[PDB]
Parts: sequence; structure tokens; C-alpha cells
Amino acid sequence: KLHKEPATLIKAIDGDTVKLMYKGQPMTFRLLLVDTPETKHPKKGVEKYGPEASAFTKKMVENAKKIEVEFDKGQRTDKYGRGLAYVYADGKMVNEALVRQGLAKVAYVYKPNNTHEQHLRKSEAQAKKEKLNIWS
Repeated sequence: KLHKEPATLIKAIDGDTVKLMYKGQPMTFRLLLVDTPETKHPKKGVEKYGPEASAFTKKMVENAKKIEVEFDKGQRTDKYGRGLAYVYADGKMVNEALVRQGLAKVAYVYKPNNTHEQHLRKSEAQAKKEKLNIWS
């Protein structure tokens, strides 16, 4: 059973990355199960819709009253020390909202961190069916 925990926004860094204050400790977070276009891509730099996915996440977490993070069943941090989780802005999961707006694809899943994979896959299909942003 997964549970939500309190977190405080420090700074939005990219469409898939946000810096939060978790349990008194400043910490970078990578949004689970999603690949959004990047502005900080190591090789390409700024991709299409990259700036859009970036502003979307920024506003959403910046205009929220409550921010909560939800870890999955597997590893809680990736090899870069980033926290791996589902982020919620006033009850709405940022991961799903990005995918629903066609501003991100469902990343390659690595068990056992796939609890919401089904949920996200449906939203991506709906977004594709609507040809939103990335899908147009």
C-alpha cells in the first residue's frame, strides 16, 4: 500500500524534474513513469514541446496549496540520487496530467515501480486519440 507524504516546493527544474523539501531535506525528484521533452537534454538541448512541458509542471506545482509525493514499491532513488516518485498538486498527480495533455510519453517501465502504469497508459491513449501536442 502506497501513501502520500508532505513536501514543499523549492524550485521547478524541468518537465520531469522538480526540487522539493522532503522531511527537512532539500531534494531533487524525478517524476515516475514519464518521459517529457527536455530543455536540459544532455545531448540535444531543447526539444519540441520541451518548454511547454516545463511551463506546465512549473505552474501546476507553483500554484498549488498542497504538494505531496508518493513513492512506489521499488527503489526510491535513481543512480543520480534523485527521488523516484509520483507527485501530487492539490490531489492531482502531475505525472498523469502531463501525459493526459499529450506533453509526455509513458517511460519504459521497470518493475516493481509500475503501480500506476495502467492508469497512465490509458491517459496516453486518450491523448493520442485526441492528437494533443506531442501527438499532433
